[PDB]
Amino acid sequence: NDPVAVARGLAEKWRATAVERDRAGGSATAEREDLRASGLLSLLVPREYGGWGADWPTAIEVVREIAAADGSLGHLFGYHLTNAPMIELIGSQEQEEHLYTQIAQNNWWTGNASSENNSHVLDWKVRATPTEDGGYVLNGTKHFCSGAKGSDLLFVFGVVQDDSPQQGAIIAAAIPTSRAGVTPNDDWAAIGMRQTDSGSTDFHNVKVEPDEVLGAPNAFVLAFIQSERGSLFAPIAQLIFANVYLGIAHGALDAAREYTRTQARPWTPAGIQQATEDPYTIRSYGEFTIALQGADAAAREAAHLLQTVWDKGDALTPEDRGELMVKVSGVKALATNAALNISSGVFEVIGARGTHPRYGFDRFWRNVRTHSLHDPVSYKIADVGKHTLNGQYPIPGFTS
Amino acid sequence: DNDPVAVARGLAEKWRATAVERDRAGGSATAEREDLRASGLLSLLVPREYGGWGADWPTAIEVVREIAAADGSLGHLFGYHLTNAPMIELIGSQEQEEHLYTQIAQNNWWTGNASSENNSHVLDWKVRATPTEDGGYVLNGTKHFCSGAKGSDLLFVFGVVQDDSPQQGAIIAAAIPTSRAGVTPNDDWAAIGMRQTDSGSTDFHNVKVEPDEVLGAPNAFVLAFIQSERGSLFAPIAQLIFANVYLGIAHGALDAAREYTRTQARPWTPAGIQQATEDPYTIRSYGEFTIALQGADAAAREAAHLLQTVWDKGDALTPEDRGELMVKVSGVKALATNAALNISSGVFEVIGARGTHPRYGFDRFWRNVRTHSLHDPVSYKIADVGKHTLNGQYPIPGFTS
Amino acid sequence: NDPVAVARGLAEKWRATAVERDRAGGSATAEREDLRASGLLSLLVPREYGGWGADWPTAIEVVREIAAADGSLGHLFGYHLTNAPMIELIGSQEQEEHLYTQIAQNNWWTGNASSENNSHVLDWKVRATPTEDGGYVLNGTKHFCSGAKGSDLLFVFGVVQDDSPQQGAIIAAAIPTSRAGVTPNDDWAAIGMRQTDSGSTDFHNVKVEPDEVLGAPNAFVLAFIQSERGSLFAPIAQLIFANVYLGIAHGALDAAREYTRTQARPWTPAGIQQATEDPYTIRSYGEFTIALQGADAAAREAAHLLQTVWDKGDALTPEDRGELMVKVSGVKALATNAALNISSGVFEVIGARGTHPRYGFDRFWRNVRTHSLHDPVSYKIADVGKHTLNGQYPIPGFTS
Amino acid sequence: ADNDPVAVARGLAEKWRATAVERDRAGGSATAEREDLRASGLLSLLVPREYGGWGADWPTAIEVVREIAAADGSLGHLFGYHLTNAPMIELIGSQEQEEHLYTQIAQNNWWTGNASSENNSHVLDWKVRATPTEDGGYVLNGTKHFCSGAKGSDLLFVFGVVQDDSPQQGAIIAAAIPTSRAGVTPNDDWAAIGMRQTDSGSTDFHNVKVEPDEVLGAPNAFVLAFIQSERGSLFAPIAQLIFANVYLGIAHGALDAAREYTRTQARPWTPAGIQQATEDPYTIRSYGEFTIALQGADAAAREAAHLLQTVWDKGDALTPEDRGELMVKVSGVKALATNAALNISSGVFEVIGARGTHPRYGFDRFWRNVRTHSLHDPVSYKIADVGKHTLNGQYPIPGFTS
Ligand SMILES: Cc1cc2nc3c(=O)[nH]c(=O)nc-3n(C[C@H](O)[C@H](O)[C@H](O)COP(=O)(O)O)c2cc1C
Ligand SMILES: Cc1cc2nc3c(=O)[nH]c(=O)nc-3n(C[C@H](O)[C@H](O)[C@H](O)COP(=O)(O)O)c2cc1C
Repeated sequence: NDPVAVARGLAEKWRATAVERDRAGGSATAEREDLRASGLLSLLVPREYGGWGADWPTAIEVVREIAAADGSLGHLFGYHLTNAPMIELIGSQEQEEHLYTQIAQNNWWTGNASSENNSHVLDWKVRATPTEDGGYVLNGTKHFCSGAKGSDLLFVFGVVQDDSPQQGAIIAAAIPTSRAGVTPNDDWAAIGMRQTDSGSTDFHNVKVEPDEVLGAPNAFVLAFIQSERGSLFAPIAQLIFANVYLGIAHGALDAAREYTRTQARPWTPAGIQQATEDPYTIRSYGEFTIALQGADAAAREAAHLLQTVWDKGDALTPEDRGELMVKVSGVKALATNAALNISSGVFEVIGARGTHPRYGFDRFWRNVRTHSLHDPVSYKIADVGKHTLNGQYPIPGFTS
Repeated sequence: DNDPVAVARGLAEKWRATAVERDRAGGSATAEREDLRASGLLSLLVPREYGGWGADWPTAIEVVREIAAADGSLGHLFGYHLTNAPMIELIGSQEQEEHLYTQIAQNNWWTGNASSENNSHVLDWKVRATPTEDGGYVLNGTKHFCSGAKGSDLLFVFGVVQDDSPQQGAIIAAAIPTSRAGVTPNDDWAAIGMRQTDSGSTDFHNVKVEPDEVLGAPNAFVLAFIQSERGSLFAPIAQLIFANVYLGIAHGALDAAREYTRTQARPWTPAGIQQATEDPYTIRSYGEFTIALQGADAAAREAAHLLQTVWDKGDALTPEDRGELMVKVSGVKALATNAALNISSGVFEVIGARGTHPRYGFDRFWRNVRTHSLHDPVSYKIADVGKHTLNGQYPIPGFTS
Repeated sequence: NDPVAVARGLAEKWRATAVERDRAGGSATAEREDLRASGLLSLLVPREYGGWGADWPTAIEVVREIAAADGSLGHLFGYHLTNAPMIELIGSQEQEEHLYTQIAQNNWWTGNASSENNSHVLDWKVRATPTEDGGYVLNGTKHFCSGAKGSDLLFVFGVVQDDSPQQGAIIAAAIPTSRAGVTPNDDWAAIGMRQTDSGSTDFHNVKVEPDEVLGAPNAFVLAFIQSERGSLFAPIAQLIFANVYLGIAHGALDAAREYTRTQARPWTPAGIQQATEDPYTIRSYGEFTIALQGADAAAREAAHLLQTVWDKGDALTPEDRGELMVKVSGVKALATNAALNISSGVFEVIGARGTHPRYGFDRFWRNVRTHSLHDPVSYKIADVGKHTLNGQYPIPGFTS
Repeated sequence: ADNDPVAVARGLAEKWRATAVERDRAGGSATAEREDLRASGLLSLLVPREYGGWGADWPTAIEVVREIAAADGSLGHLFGYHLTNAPMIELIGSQEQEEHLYTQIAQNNWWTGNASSENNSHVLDWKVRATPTEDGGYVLNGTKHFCSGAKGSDLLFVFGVVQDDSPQQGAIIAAAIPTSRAGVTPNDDWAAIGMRQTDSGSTDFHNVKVEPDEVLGAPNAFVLAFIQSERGSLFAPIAQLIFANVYLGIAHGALDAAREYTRTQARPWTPAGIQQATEDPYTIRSYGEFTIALQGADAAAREAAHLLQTVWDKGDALTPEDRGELMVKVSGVKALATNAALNISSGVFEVIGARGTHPRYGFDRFWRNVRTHSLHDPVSYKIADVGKHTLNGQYPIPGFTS
């Protein structure tokens, strides 16, 4: 029983309500529950801890299949898969055994509260006072809490800010979402990705136990500067995002295809008698498929490289991580423009009647248009040209 | 010497405050329709001798563009209204022209149409038209797609004589009161964009058309298309309005993008960037958006002068004049569609992830353009130009070319 | 042992005279003898018959390495590699044994005076009269004959055009180029691909012996309609052309990169200090590499699909061939659009002084601008579009 | 003078189109064509009538450039540059230089060339030294490198950099001197993939005297004029708009040639059941996109031409706003012309086909011509200038190219 077959089954059912749920917005609890019951939430967990133990390429095909049915869910399951690796990326051998196992057998959803909204991306303003026993008390509020609402395990981030020399000490921690003080709000709203629960989360004196703290204080920053296994964060995240777009593009293409075949009318002023026999429609579809062909092929090739580097572990070099990031940055560019182009252009061949909300054909674009702004594609493109021309690798961070 | 453009700039700014709410709510925008009535711009294209502004096509288009930038739906609704009355000059009589123009101007009337089904065979048009001995007609049927029928004062309707007669298959053009017995404009329009265009159905139940309300002979439009006479300006006029409605929306999207970048946008600090307004790639994008519009606008404006030149020739216009005009308009339609789609979508790249929030409503510009750009296939506008360039062919005159 | 390393050595040697040989035109005769002496000519002939027995991906990477250094040499070697397979495609076992060994132990060049891609069967110049012994005699002048001049074994097509019951039948033959009446002219000239020797070739009462005829009369046309193993010609030929274009694209890009780092000057009116630190040059380089990334990944996937359908033998179904042709039809389009974009856009970052003939930078564009017109990329695109939308497979022929 | 200059240009364009192929492949100087231009009287096209000129407006002069450019990219460039050279005398020179030189140009029908750009570390780094002399003039030493028209010209517009123990140190001097002046050696060393007959070679200056009254304006007059956005700062808008129209001419040339081949030589793709080349729906689409791209680019260009005229007729009354706005428009036109000309000159081959790659048609000359000159200055910073204006209201830094 492979997880791609299970992913396909869930997709079939979610296409019926895709239009309903997209317009409605809000949380998609019913669908999130169906994903729990499938058991795909422990897809990247090894079999030793009651997981599927799937490789990255296999896991990506599952993400692509979910994303085609619904970009929000594809993104929800996407960010979910990126969260758990943080334990084995920086956390201890004790935390790895405990946290992976309890995710697997409880079928826990995972969310995170990392990015905020103040001066700029690199200006995180939530406190974390170090208690005498070792723990930390989180004070403040986040704004882009990807999938935090309705989740079980929350991968939170914070900063130490006081007179003591610990300024910009980035703490990571995985706590249960039922902890006192935490409040993931129902204020998420965007043009697309409407059911991705990327809202705010207020922290009113939320405690973090010694075992819940992931790695040393400012551990991620050290791994980024040294280009160690922790710096694989961005390469992993950015490939899943890219594959979510390509998924949405495939769904948009598949949805248009069937419409053209059964609903679209030929333009009779031009002497056309069949919509599927229109030369320019035929050309439009060729153009879309070929843009996906190129992008998908780059994506799958990049997935195998991620797996190769993943298998090395701590033995990975800056050269390995750099090249991978440049390739993934290249796939991010291809995915974005191919998804934006297809999701918009698909309307040309559908026609005027296809702007009726009952089809919801603009949901593909709205989903891609929204999440493509997560990080600027211009600098993904810029980071590749820097490598091409000067061999310069991207500075490791949360996105690069 | 009152300024038609400045009046439009006053409405836009008033609507700018409520622009986002209207888009999300949808339905009909009766409050905005009344503001345009009270401004008097509804008589923009009416000759001064009848009480209108007496404005030319270029000035008229500038007022349309300005309104379209504030609101895509209202720009289209006003835009389409302006093309309705000219129909009277194209095929109607001198009597009817003096009469119906005066009533529109002096009474500040909105106009709508239940006119052409441009991709349906004439015998499959829903509006049937039975003749009478006095010369009039009785209309029966439900038109699936109208333009501004709801809330209009005067309605320009096409019916087809689908009964055994010499008239069998003829298209009848009529201008009747919207409150004529049997006329029921439905509020059943629904789309991702152009939500307040009131482009729903309109039912006709034994609607009588009087002899003096019938515009020209039976099938006068189709006869005019075949001969490239004054009636064949229908497609050029309409297609050009649409193009400028698209260009208006893109300026709106570009204006709104700009203002967000200056006040709200944050600098990508991972790339050592201090200010959002000084980002090399953001600045490039704005250059490209402006450059693409620069080219489309300049072509549009050239086409309006050409439209005016052909308009001024009256009935003595030639198949060459009309043919060349439609080629230019076809080109502008393509330039407008491509630029508007690019800019209304591309603007998001410089705004940022926070700009996707409903309270800004930045996707309305795209939804409006993406929707109405499907009115007729841009691929064939492009092909008609290429057929002219390569083979010297002029488009076959009709409702959309 | 390693044919790619041998090619790198040839490219190394040729890159000193690349500029001059493009300018001069004519035959690349010295470089054609470097190719023979290397042994690469029998690359796609099985070990057992004297060749390298190389598989399709490997042979493609040799084409790419050659095409990168010189576009004419990439084409000429690429097309030669498609000629010999013709024997085991439509010919018998005895001829496969006889001809392959001859080609191998002699290290023969092959040319072609084969198909006319835009001509109705009863309009082809080269006509074949049936002889009493079972052979044919050719008469006419074919105008596009790549590699005919200087080749050892010529692949010639002829049509029977008379009152015979075998009217309009395409005869495929393999004869020595020195055969009486075979006169490959020295009349090729073009903006690019100047040294591909694709001039006309005259046939005047040229005898083709019974055993030199490949298969039955009209054996290719039959193979096409049935989608037999003979119909692999198009996907093979097309995929090689696609990899030639990408090779040339990599050539231009590597040459641009060298100039940008060594010669290019910074635009100081904007305040730029180094040409490598120019944001838009960096962007330009990202977009070129990104376009290549997608096109290359897609190309590679198609070589593995080619190998799979090649290894199936006669058990290949119309479906396999159809799916492969659509994939390669996409690849052909990506290679065309990427190569023309990069080889022209590369001038943007190079600058005015780089237009001097001594760099010869325009040769990359001229080469791909020339051969991209071999068959129309518009109908490559439409065939992909027809498959996507209507499940229709391309019409089996010499180009599709 | 009294006739329509665009009609005269068309006559010259017709005559040159019969030898365009051979002169492109041969390269070198187009001496016979340059002489055709001299004899036509069009070199005094922008000179006022009071000094013996044609007194044409900027839109008309630009139409002449476009018409010449469609026939021959190199001749369009050459005439275009000549039309940008002359204005410099009134832009920064005195009343007497205006009357004297313009009259000489009209009466003698002088070709003009320039010697301004160099081959140093970057385009602002100039090493052609100018030593002052106690009569007010200067002495020039060094080598210029992109000297379009310098060879065979009668009047050479040269830019020097002052070397002196004074405040004049590092000041830029503009001068108009006879090309035959002792020391000045225009070289015959111009080679390029395109613009092959523009004679943009090197020019050596060996103890070249620049007499006091041949100096145009005070020391650093251009640099001052740029900073103040005064009438002298119209150089960039004028030159850049002319270049854009050279590219558009060439684009039209490419499309016209393509069209005629498509109609006469091209064959239909018979595997797709296409009957005639002109009926192919994708060929039709291609020509439509070519025409559409040029429709927009040409209209933009014409708009900018009228705006230049407007600004030009204000004289000294022009403001930094007027100048900066004008330059924004032209920078946009430069971009539209660049990418339209490139896209069409290359794209035209898809509808022409393989047999049209033969050198006897010389079909790649349009692209090679555009591809070459499009690199005069970077289109990325024309686009960026427009972005700075749109986003922040900022006007371009006045210089020789912006
Ligand atoms: C560089 C180049 C190489 C070519 N090589 C061959 C060849 O080896 N065999 C062949 O039959 N045709 C060859 N052709 C011919 C093309 O198939 C032909 O140009 C096209 O199908 C029809 O040409 P047209 O579009 O000019 O009518 C070649 C064409 C070019 C431009
Ligand atoms: C065809 C052509 C003609 C040119 N003509 C001139 C000229 O007449 N005067 C001049 O100062 N520069 C001329 N230039 C040069 C530009 O002003 C600029 O210095 C040059 O393109 C920058 O060189 P780079 O790109 O190698 O840095 C010309 C360039 C080209 C390609």
